[PDB]
Amino acid sequence: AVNQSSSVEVSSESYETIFSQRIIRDLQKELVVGALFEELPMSSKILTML
Amino acid sequence: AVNQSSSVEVSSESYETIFSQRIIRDLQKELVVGALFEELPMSSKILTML
Repeated sequence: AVNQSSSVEVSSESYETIFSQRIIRDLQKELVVGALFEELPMSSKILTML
Repeated sequence: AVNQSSSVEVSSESYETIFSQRIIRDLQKELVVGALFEELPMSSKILTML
């Protein structure tokens, strides 16, 4: 961390730096089939019609 | 020259001409990368994030 290069004063070891807890986000698919098709509510397990 | 032609007799030596004290140049370049992306300020040698 503070190494590479540590010369000539304080060398110390490694973890000697502030870290950031913030996240970021890359790519995504845009959702085009999960919200485009009509919902049919039903109270059973199978629905039948002629 | 300055010694030719003597008008009519009396003439002066070389380096008798007044000039302009200022500095200038015809062109510079084009420059754009230094004012494009944001700056990220950082006190430490390095920074980590998840």
